[PDB]
Amino acid sequence: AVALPRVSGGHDEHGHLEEFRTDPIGLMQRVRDELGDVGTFQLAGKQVVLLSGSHANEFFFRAGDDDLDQAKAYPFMTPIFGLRGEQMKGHAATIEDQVRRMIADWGEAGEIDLLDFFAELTIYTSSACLIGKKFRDQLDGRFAKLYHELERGTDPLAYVDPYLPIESFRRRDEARNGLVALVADIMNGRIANPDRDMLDVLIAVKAETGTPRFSADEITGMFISMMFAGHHTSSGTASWTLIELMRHRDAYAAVIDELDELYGDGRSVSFHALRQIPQLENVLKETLRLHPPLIILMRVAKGEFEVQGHRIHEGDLVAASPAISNRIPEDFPDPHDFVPARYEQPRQEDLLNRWTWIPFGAGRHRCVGAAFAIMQIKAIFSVLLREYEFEMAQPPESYRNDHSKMVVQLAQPAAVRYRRR
Ligand code: HEM
Ligand SMILES: CC[C@@H](C(=O)Nc1ccncc1)c1ccccc1
Repeated sequence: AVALPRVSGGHDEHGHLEEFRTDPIGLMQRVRDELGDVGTFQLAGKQVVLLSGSHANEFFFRAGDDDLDQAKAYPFMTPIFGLRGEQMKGHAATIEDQVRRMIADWGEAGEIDLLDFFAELTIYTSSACLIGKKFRDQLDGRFAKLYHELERGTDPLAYVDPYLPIESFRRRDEARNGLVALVADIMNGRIANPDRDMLDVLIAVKAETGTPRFSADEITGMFISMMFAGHHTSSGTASWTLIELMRHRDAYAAVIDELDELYGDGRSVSFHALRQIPQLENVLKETLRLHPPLIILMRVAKGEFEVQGHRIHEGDLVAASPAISNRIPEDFPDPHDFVPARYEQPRQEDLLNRWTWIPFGAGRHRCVGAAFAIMQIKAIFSVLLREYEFEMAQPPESYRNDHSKMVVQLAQPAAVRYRRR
């Protein structure tokens, strides 16, 4: 019957899959450039209906699980798995502590790799806040390294089959087994050498036979799941926030002055990370607009819908793209330029473009972790920027993301040098 508009190219074995695995943003932009607000590309044996623009995005984000389901939209997660405002102050204090612990051995000056640093830091902030400080204290660099391998195991080939015999998938499975072993060791460690946390709660549950209900494997899967949403997103966002501050010294200087003035009231990071830090918040908003951690959002249609005359049927993959929508020229003047001022009271481009400023989604599925993520950035930089001065150790334009996996991560090198203030 009727065929939806299809983007050019995709003449490879799996259609546009190979291009999606190399330059997904370019592919999605070409879909919009050639077809408009509703266009398709072929992801192996699956047609993806890519929606963009306010009108189409509104349909996407206002749709409940009854119309567009996310349940089976991400097959790459199956092998991997196998927030209260009142607690926010406590989490801010926890994050401050974790950052100070991470930079405790920095000394007077040195060099760091952003991916390595923030990936490890966010493993500690996430585990400490979500599972418990007790659990985080039993973790070290090994956990972060293994967790990284899990994220690297999200090749788009998962849309063909999540268990293909490729190196990244093999490393993904090996990494998960390694995490189970680490968790099993922690459990055994508590038996021999007794504030209780989530792990203690799970260990205490008994089966209908008196035996422990949960195995190290089941517990590990729960913990992986609890930490996955916020890890790669917060890690990447922290890295890009620092990169953009260094790329734009005027913003860097403004944030520094602001931080010094604000903390002059003598209140802690747990107080200030939950309150306005204007310049930093606008730099963060702009960083998220330009470098949204999730470049594409997927759904599986559960019924028949029509968007601008185009028909969507049950079973069809439907997607929205923060990467593309966040840069629509009509909605964001000079979309490729770093302009924190676009979020100040006069313009408020994030609030005005309810359906296209979507680094945190919109509508019914709006990010429930956004408040936590924003607080975390404020807490992290409140510490880092007041303690140290940062400079780029490589050309500004050489910092870039690796888009070869569904989980976007910073490519290396991403070297930065620091010196005590
Ligand atoms: C900078 C960090 C983060 C970014 C950029 C981000 C982005 C997003 C986006 C784009 C959506 C919409 C997804 C969709 O419509 O398919 C979303 C939803 C959501 N996020 Fe995040 N997120 C971040 C951190 C977190 C954290 C820390 C948590 C965990 C506490 C989290 C939990 C969720 C949940 C549960 C939803 C769905 C809410 C619902 O369906 O009602 N996010 N996030
Ligand atoms: C579970 C991983 C999944 C996701 O929903 N992540 C997610 C992260 C933060 N907040 C909400 C969802 C995803 C989707 C596309 C690309 C990479 C990973």
